[PDB]
Amino acid sequence: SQYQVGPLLGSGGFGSVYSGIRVSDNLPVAIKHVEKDRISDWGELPNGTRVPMEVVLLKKVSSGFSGVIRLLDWFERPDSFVLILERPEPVQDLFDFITERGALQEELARSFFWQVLEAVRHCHNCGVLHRDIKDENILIDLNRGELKLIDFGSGALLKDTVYTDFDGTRVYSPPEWIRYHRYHGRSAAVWSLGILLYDMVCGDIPFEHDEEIIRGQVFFRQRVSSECQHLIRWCLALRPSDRPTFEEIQNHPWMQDVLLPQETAEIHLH
Ligand SMILES: COc1ccc2c(c1CN1CCNCC1)O/C(=C\c1c[nH]c3cccnc13)C2=O
Repeated sequence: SQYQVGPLLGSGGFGSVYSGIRVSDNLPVAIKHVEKDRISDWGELPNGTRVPMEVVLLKKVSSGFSGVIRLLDWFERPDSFVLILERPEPVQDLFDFITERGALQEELARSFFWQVLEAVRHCHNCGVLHRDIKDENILIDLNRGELKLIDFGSGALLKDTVYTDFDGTRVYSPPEWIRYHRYHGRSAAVWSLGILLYDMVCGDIPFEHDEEIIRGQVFFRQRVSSECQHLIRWCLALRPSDRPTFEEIQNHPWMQDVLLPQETAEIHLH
């Protein structure tokens, strides 16, 4: 009764997400219902309370401002958890944005990719690994030109040792996962970021099948500058240790002179 429930925004086997309004101040929110039977990965609060890892991860990153969706509150029900999340308005996810506009001008792709990089750096700094970076999980605040990372439902605490579990998106998953069901956090993130950048500048992902992912041969179907092509192929290095660090990505020549978010909005969104 504390929130006015609006239309369904999306759903899966994990659960369902509704547009909503906080009654007290009319704040736009998203109301995410997570089925207890579909969680798999349980976390624990400091106070000791088994919650979805998603709640743990969001609290670790929901602190000050960033390009990460804020968790405003959460509730437990007999068979589910309910998460109350920030909702920008107007908003569009990157998948829909690219679907409508096609391949993005590199100046726009640079701005978006830079903001995603800053958001992911914030997560890793907070000890959080997202594990499902992709266009569908990136919201665009259309008025402000600001991007926000969503859905930490496949995430994990960041660690320096190998991960053997994965339930993110396969076509964004690295060849070492496909081949050996093993990956390390940062290098796997960088791979998905390579897929994402290709998606931005070409208007579709580079690989569809397992065999393409493990071959790692990148074909460009759109005109893309040599510098951008280089960064993409670097992020998509077959050997994980050959991939760039976040610092190397942001220091790449293609990444220089990024637009401010409001400039990005004024030029590309308005
Ligand atoms: C299958 O649909 C899902 C799954 C997980 C999440 C989710 C949605 C709904 N749509 C999100 C964009 N891509 C299409 C699906 O939304 C989330 C968080 C949100 C926080 N504020 C928002 C505002 C507008 C939409 N979503 C959110 C999620 O974790």
